[PDB]
Amino acid sequence: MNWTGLYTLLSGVNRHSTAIGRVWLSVIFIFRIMVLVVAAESVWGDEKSSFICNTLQPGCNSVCYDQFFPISHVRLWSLQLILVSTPALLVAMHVAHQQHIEKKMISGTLWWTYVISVVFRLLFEAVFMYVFYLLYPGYAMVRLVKCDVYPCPNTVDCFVSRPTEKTVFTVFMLAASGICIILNVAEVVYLIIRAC
Amino acid sequence: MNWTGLYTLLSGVNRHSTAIGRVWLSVIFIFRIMVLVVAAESVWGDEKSSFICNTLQPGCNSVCYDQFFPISHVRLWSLQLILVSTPALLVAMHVAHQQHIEKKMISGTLWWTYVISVVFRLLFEAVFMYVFYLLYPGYAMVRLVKCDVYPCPNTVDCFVSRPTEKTVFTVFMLAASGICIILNVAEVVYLIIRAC
Amino acid sequence: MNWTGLYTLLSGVNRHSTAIGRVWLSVIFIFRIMVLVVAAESVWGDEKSSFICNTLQPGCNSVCYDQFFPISHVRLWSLQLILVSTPALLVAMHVAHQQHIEKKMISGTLWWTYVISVVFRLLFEAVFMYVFYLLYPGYAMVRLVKCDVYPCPNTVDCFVSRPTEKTVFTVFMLAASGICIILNVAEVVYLIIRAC
Amino acid sequence: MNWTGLYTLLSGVNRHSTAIGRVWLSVIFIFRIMVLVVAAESVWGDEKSSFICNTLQPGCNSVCYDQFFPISHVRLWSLQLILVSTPALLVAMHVAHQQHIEKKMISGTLWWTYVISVVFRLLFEAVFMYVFYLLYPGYAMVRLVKCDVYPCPNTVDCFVSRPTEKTVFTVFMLAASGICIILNVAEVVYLIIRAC
Amino acid sequence: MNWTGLYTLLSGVNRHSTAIGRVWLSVIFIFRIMVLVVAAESVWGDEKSSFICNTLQPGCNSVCYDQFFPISHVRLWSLQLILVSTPALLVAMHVAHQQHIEKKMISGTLWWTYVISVVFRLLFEAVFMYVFYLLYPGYAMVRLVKCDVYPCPNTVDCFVSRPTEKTVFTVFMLAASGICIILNVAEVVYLIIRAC
Amino acid sequence: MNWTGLYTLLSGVNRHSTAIGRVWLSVIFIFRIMVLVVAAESVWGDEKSSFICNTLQPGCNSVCYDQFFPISHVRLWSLQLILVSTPALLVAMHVAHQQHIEKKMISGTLWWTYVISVVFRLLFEAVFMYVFYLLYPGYAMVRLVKCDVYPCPNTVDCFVSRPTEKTVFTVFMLAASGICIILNVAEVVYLIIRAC
Ligand SMILES: CCCCCCCC/C=C\CCCCCCCC(=O)O[C@@H](COC(=O)CCCCCCCCCCCCCCC)COP(=O)([O-])OCC[N+](C)(C)C
Ligand SMILES: CCCCCCCC/C=C\CCCCCCCC(=O)O[C@@H](COC(=O)CCCCCCCCCCCCCCC)COP(=O)([O-])OCC[N+](C)(C)C
Ligand SMILES: CCCCCCCC/C=C\CCCCCCCC(=O)O[C@@H](COC(=O)CCCCCCCCCCCCCCC)COP(=O)([O-])OCC[N+](C)(C)C
Ligand SMILES: CCCCCCCC/C=C\CCCCCCCC(=O)O[C@@H](COC(=O)CCCCCCCCCCCCCCC)COP(=O)([O-])OCC[N+](C)(C)C
Ligand SMILES: CCCCCCCC/C=C\CCCCCCCC(=O)O[C@@H](COC(=O)CCCCCCCCCCCCCCC)COP(=O)([O-])OCC[N+](C)(C)C
Ligand SMILES: CCCCCCCC/C=C\CCCCCCCC(=O)O[C@@H](COC(=O)CCCCCCCCCCCCCCC)COP(=O)([O-])OCC[N+](C)(C)C
Ligand SMILES: CC(C)CCC[C@@H](C)[C@H]1CC[C@H]2[C@@H]3CC=C4C[C@@H](O)CC[C@]4(C)[C@H]3CC[C@]12C
Ligand SMILES: CC(C)CCC[C@@H](C)[C@H]1CC[C@H]2[C@@H]3CC=C4C[C@@H](O)CC[C@]4(C)[C@H]3CC[C@]12C
Ligand SMILES: CC(C)CCC[C@@H](C)[C@H]1CC[C@H]2[C@@H]3CC=C4C[C@@H](O)CC[C@]4(C)[C@H]3CC[C@]12C
Ligand SMILES: CC(C)CCC[C@@H](C)[C@H]1CC[C@H]2[C@@H]3CC=C4C[C@@H](O)CC[C@]4(C)[C@H]3CC[C@]12C
Ligand SMILES: CC(C)CCC[C@@H](C)[C@H]1CC[C@H]2[C@@H]3CC=C4C[C@@H](O)CC[C@]4(C)[C@H]3CC[C@]12C
Ligand SMILES: CC(C)CCC[C@@H](C)[C@H]1CC[C@H]2[C@@H]3CC=C4C[C@@H](O)CC[C@]4(C)[C@H]3CC[C@]12C
Repeated sequence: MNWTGLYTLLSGVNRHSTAIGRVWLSVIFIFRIMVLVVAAESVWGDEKSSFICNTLQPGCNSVCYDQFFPISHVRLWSLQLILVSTPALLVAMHVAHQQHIEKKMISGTLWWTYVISVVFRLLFEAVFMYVFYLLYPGYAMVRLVKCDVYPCPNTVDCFVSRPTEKTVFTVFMLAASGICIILNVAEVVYLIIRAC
Repeated sequence: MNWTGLYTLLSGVNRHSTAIGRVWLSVIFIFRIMVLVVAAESVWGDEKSSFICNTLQPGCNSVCYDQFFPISHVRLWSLQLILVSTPALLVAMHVAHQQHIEKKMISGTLWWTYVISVVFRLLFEAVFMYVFYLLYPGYAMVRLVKCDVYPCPNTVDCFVSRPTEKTVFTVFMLAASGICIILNVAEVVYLIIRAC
Repeated sequence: MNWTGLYTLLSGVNRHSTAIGRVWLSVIFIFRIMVLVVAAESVWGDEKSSFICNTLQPGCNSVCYDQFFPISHVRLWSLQLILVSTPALLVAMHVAHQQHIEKKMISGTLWWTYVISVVFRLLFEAVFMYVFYLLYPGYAMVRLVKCDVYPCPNTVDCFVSRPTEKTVFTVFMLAASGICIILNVAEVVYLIIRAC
Repeated sequence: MNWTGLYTLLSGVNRHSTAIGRVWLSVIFIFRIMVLVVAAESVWGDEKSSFICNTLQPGCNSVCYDQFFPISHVRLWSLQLILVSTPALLVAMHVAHQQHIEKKMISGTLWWTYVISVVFRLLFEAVFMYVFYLLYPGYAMVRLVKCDVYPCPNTVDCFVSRPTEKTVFTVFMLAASGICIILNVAEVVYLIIRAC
Repeated sequence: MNWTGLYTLLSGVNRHSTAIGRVWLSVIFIFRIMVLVVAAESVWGDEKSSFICNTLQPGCNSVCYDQFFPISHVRLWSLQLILVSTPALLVAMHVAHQQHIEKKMISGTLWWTYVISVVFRLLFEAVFMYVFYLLYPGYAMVRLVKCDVYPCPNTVDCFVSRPTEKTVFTVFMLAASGICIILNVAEVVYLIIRAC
Repeated sequence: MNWTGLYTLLSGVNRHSTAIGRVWLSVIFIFRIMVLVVAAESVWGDEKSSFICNTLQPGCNSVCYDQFFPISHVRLWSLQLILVSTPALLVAMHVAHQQHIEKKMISGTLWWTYVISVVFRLLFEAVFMYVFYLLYPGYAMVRLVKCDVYPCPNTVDCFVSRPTEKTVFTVFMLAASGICIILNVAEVVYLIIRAC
């Protein structure tokens, strides 16, 4: 493994991306992948097993955990990464297909599809940011929550596992997503300006 | 690892597949594999260990879990992926075998076997969709289930683990399967139209 | 990794195998390996930890589990795969050795050893099918078993984990083994017919 | 894998780094990675599961663990490694991009960006050292802690897991970080002296 | 990965080994490695956690398990494999060193060192077989054991986990070791006969 | 992977090491790595979870385990391996750097740095042997220990997990370390004798 191969793999074979989406976006993507890898198994490993409520009612822990955590942060970020990386994979596959068909026997089409893929990537980033805002208002996570879902009688106190570490990693991931959004907007603006 | 090698591996050495089954089907397959990888161990890891029923009867948890989950969603999707990818593997092996035998010493046969493999892939997709509909009517998963299987006395309340996250991943996987079905039908129609 | 390398590795360097044992047997072997990988850790992971009996007698769970599951299905299938793949490994090593010794300085010997290896593979398949029939009569697995082994007093009710999913995977593996047996018999018959 | 490839990968393709940041910094980075790998899963694997307090109050263990360990040492060191390695990754990607753009169709710019990246690496090292000092004053870790956080009544005695082994690994990691800081300062001074 | 590379790696670069130690010994070594891999984590994974004794005395389970299992079968077989494979590694390293020193600037020495390594391998096999016989007389493993070690009062009944599956794997490993011993003796005899 | 590449990687590109540190030291290093890999997860996996004391005092198990095992044998051996392998890594990186700088545009310096690295390796081996002697006097490990650390009242009996298997692996690792020390001393003596 060399740098001239890793850089080519990350950037794809596309020849229209500038240094914003070729040197900086790949680094932020690697940063997000590494943070998700080092945080998924350890911090969020025992989010449900150590989630306890102050009650004797059977089945209250599971219903309260599902009520307060419809989908954990780790899985939300994994889905966000997959959806954000899908258009880049599509562009790389399209470039490879065009190269194959021209070998066995265009610039504007590649430029347009790259612009469309960057727009879709920005849209996915914004959609996942909005979903995270809807599900979990506020970056901070609290230690104690009040759960009144059936079958729990009245309201019970349930305790979250590692609120502070999860808050730190949430801040990191949200900052990375914001940087990605800014870089995508800058890339779109730069391409439009240079094309005109 | 380069893009011109990954694309060749995903598309095989077949020269009859169009851009529908060469650029889009491979991307959807990668998407399904990644979602299954990020959801199998985490979301469905403790589906049975944290499945509890409100009873003192020994052995009621296991019989109720088997009654309500004959085969978990993760294993159903893994089997679906294996069966769907089997015809592509067969086509790739047949192409390699034909290349080997012509090297040590046809187009219509390859075209027909590719069409048959795509038809079988579509059939497997439809069969697994129908099986999922039969076993689990409705995408949504409920928190509480009523289990009256022996040895549980009368009817007991059993609680499912992470209904909402499993519902989200079920929606994702079903949408991906539907997209695969549509793409396979489009590929078959395109091949038939172009052949005539 | 390319297709022309994977196909060569799976088929070996043998030049006597026809398309039955070169295109179809390898695919079925890959199918069995993938099914075993996706079923070994998940379905059979907690076969003993969640095996409970309705008694207060210490040590009854372990003796009952050993009585009813002398060797689990996953380990039986792993041993079957290893024993079935051993003759192919022997043939590949013999071909490599012959190539090496002819390089540093025959067809009938290779043909005979390939026929013998296919016969041994068929014999191993049949032996493991018969062993599975002896140990576990019937593909279906029951939820409740009656265990009267010492030290359990009288007869106790013990509950198996995931009978239905294990039944489904047993059906899959038995069908794959039967297909392998049929393909091996067809390969032997084809070789004998073509040699005469 | 050979030495001339591993050395090139670790040093990047940059031609301005001297032997301080090319022979010694890479070795210390490998040392830190290996220590973190051998200490993360074993020593810090059960930091929360075996963290017990001398009370009957539900939820006191989790709140006390979060109070005394806002973010564990392993995750702090992983984040420190990622942030420290980010500027080197940026420099390598920039060098690859410059090589690509000069191939498809400068020294001062590379020198300045390398100096800036080394300065940022030193700044990140210092910031993480200061954060570790703020969160955990003193290298030594105590066996018993006094926790008076809600809902724990009055003050409870909580017991930390493996204080001595964690102290040893903390000493190792802090010494490695100090060596990295000294090497970065020496590299900056050497570059400035040689440039003038 | 091809067959001509795997065969060369398994056989080393030694030019004195015949087909007994080049085609058959490597296959048996691969068989032993695969069986150990598929049996180490599953069958022997919970040998101590599910080892229970019929007593209320604290610490009796651990002392009884250590009394009856001084070193588990899996670790004994792993050590046996490592010690048996050490002389082959030494021979390969010596051949590589001789090739390097002759490149930068004998047959009898290589023949003698290969014979000595085969003798040492046979000696290690015999020693480990004798150790296994001393520690565990008889291939069969019993469900119930009588433990009278301090602090257990009088004699307690302790129950072993999966006696039958462990017996099956013990039979497999002992048969493989016996085959290895026979092949090593045959190789030594063949070399001595051909040398004279 | 071939032997001529593995041997080159293990020996580095250094041209001053004799057969003692090129054929035998690498084999012993591989032996130690393999033993540590096969013993770390299995034997020492549950050293603390199954460490129980005969008392009702909360938190006595953790304090007693930390008192009697300040740092486990596995982590001590891992740190010893890392520290022993550090000078070899430094020498390899220095050789690669010298090759790079001579390519883009000495024997005594390489000889001296190799001698210094071997001396440092011997010093690290001796230091870790002395540390192991200080922490754990005697190779044998006892089943029962007497713990009188706060908060345990008076003196309690605590039971160690797998004393005999840990004793066996301790003997193996200590013998390997002694062999490494002897080989390093022999290498230093041989180099000094041949240089004069
Ligand atoms: C389904 C699960 C997915 C999970 C998410 C994965 C996401 C991220 C994962 C992966 C992204 C890729 C990472 C490495 C990229 C570098 C490639 C490279 O430099 O290639 C170059 C060198 O490389 C080689 O010659 C060897 C290539 C080895 C790549 C890694 C192999 C698999 C790693 C498995 C890891 C297992 C652990 C992974 C997790 C279990 C190409 O060779 P070259 O000589 O340059 O070519 C000719 C030269 N010329 C072009 C000038 C003519
Ligand atoms: C049984 C369990 C199965 C599980 C499901 C697996 C399903 C998915 C898994 C795998 C699908 C394949 C993934 C990688 C595909 C890219 C290949 C590629 O680009 O090859 C190219 C580069 O590549 C190389 O030179 C190195 C090839 C490394 C591939 C990965 C090695 C194993 C990874 C193990 C991962 C471990 C973790 C996996 C999970 C434990 C080919 O080389 P080239 O130089 O281009 O060729 C000559 C050039 N010319 C042709 C122009 C003349
Ligand atoms: C002990 C445990 C065993 C478990 C059961 C294993 C059973 C199944 C496992 C393995 C079976 C083999 C799988 C891959 C086969 C494809 C090989 C191939 O295509 O080679 C080709 C390309 O390939 C390369 O250049 C790179 C080869 C990488 C192969 C994978 C590396 C290890 C994966 C580790 C995975 C880790 C996870 C595994 C589980 C932990 C050969 O190269 P080429 O350029 O074509 O050659 C020259 C070209 N010419 C010939 C035309 C002149
Ligand atoms: C997302 C998770 C990240 C975790 C943190 C990772 C951080 C650290 C990880 C990785 C850093 C890299 C480690 C190896 C670097 C050596 C490369 C090398 O020497 O290349 C050379 C040889 O190499 C080859 O030909 C094969 C390259 C294989 C590299 C490893 C493959 C993936 C390993 C997966 C590991 C799985 C386990 C990992 C953990 C799951 C290049 O080839 P060459 O012939 O020299 O080139 C032509 C020669 N010429 C230039 C003179 C013309
Ligand atoms: C410390 C833990 C140890 C555990 C015990 C291990 C014991 C057993 C383990 C390993 C034994 C070796 C297994 C593979 C051997 C095949 C090699 C081969 O065919 O090479 C050939 C092809 O190969 C390649 O080009 C790629 C080589 C990839 C080998 C696997 C990489 C690492 C797998 C990691 C696995 C991860 C999972 C492992 C467990 C975590 C050589 O190339 P070639 O083109 O033929 O050369 C030039 C051609 N010419 C010579 C004609 C001129
Ligand atoms: C951070 C965690 C660290 C843990 C401790 C690690 C310590 C030990 C680990 C690693 C030490 C190295 C082991 C293999 C060494 C053999 C290399 C070799 O023979 O190269 C040769 C062949 O090789 C190839 O062509 C492929 C190289 C694959 C090496 C393994 C890849 C990553 C394995 C990942 C394993 C995953 C599991 C690991 C654990 C998760 C070089 O190629 P060549 O064709 O000879 O070169 C040209 C020929 N010529 C020179 C004559 C011109
Ligand atoms: C500018 C940024 C966003 C570019 C990022 C490139 C991403 C999207 C690309 C680069 C290399 C790609 C990987 C290359 C190879 C494989 C192996 C295959 O079996 C599954 C997909 C997977 C794992 C790809 C996923 C997508 C991937 C990570
Ligand atoms: C158009 C779409 C459906 C094409 C998808 C291609 C799929 C079916 C192919 C492409 C590469 C293939 C893999 C290549 C190599 C191996 C290693 C082998 O030991 C097991 C099978 C396995 C893991 C193959 C499984 C099938 C596979 C994933
Ligand atoms: C026609 C069908 C049955 C052919 C199947 C081929 C099988 C038997 C062959 C093809 C490739 C082989 C593998 C190639 C390389 C290795 C790595 C080695 O360290 C252990 C054995 C192992 C894992 C081999 C096991 C046997 C294997 C899987
Ligand atoms: C002077 C010192 C600091 C140099 C250290 C070099 C570091 C920063 C470089 C060298 C090789 C790099 C790795 C090379 C390849 C990959 C695979 C990719 O999928 C994720 C990033 C990752 C894992 C890189 C991370 C950063 C890395 C480890
Ligand atoms: C005739 C029979 C006994 C020959 C068997 C060959 C054995 C002893 C050889 C062949 C290939 C070798 C392996 C090749 C590469 C490595 C990687 C290295 O980092 C650790 C050692 C290890 C894992 C070797 C161990 C010994 C090994 C498995
Ligand atoms: C004579 C004896 C002591 C020589 C032993 C050589 C040792 C020290 C060398 C040989 C090959 C080296 C490895 C080669 C590649 C890597 C990958 C890198 O990402 C981390 C370091 C690591 C894992 C190296 C560690 C040190 C290493 C194992």
